[PDB]
Amino acid sequence: PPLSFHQEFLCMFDSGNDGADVGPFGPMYHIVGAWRLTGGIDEETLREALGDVVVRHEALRTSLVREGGTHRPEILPAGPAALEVRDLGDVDESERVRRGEELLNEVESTGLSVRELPLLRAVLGRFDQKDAVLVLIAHHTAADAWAMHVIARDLLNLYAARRGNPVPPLPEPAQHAEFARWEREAAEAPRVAVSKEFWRKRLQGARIIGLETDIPRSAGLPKGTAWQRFAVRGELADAVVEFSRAAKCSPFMTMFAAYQVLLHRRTGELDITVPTFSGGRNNSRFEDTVGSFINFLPLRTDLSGCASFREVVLRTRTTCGEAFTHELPFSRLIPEVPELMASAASDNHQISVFQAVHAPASEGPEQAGDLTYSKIWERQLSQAEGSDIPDGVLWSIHIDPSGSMAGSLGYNTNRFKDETMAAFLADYLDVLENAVARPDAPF
Ligand SMILES: [Cl-]
Ligand code: NA
Ligand code: NA
Repeated sequence: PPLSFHQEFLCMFDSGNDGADVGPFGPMYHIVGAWRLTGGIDEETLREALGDVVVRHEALRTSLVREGGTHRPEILPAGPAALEVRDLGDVDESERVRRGEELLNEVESTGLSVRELPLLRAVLGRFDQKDAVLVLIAHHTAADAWAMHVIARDLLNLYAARRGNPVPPLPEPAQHAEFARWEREAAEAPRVAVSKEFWRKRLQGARIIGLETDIPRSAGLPKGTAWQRFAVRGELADAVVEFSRAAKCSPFMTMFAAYQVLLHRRTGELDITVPTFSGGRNNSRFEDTVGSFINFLPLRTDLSGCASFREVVLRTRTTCGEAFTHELPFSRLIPEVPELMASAASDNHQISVFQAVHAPASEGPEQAGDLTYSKIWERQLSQAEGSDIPDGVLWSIHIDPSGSMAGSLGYNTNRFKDETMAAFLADYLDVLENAVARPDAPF
């Protein structure tokens, strides 16, 4: 079982054995999610189901241990099924959403090693016999956002079946090891050489844009990542969706375009390269597969001579189109363009990423047997010390089918002050509002 291309990418951010258990192979590099559960719960059966879902998915039993400078995967037997339960209190609805968010944040501030099991934990916060919040946490080498959606679906299905309630069969999943194999076969395909030649040309002289940090790398402050949560207001959300529809661009392309406009205004640059993370799940064989598939994907757009926001969005659409056509695993692309990140490691800058969360489509509450479950996307509570960002700034946007959007802005507290990032976020929301309100005005 070799490291995936994604895991190779993470190695590029690994601080090494250095006295500090931090970064992507440390215990804070995890992903958390929360679901509101309506219906009665048998806790013992839910715990058994959690055991079931770890047996089901090898990625959730694949530890990563330091060996000879790198990390060796080893697929282990599932550990003991475990579930923590808390009595959050029989309180009124607004207090429930609030206590749910607090539980989510508290779990995110706890650690979860990759070096031994478990790689998935669960905390169930119950309000009363028929309302609860289920929080899952998984190491982010083992699961991405799409994987967390799969874990929750599988878990509640396996639970329902144990309870003897009607649910459809789960498909047999492909294991992540199978994907690790497949992606290396794909890397030898003839289109690869064609795509490499595309990227060498496209990214000639390109440098990912850096954000100036408040605190230099050399100050050596302890690693931490904070998160500021935001939501795109109904009015603004509706304007973004309508603009995008009419422009024949996705809402993500619009929000990415607005980010480019913001960086142009912040840095003066017109030649703008900003990475996103693609979903990395083009191959539908792996749609029921738990693992971390996402892929660092550089998007270079030339904003020079743009007459309007609309033209920025259209150029973005072009850039996105050719990026996905020629997409390559970043660990294989970067040696072809080896100076692309020269502002990642600089003493006074970090790179930022702007991503859409990739997760299967859902509109409304879902049901498994006698349980209804609804992903909690709207977060408002910021986090002083949460899921780790190895080295940079991350914008993470969830775009709801309903029209609504929930976002997070994460940054390393050893490099940025909260106020700087607060202003950055507020500047972005203002740019976005003005852009879709007057998209054909001079930019
Ligand atoms: Cl993710
Ligand atoms: Na662990
Ligand atoms: Na029943």
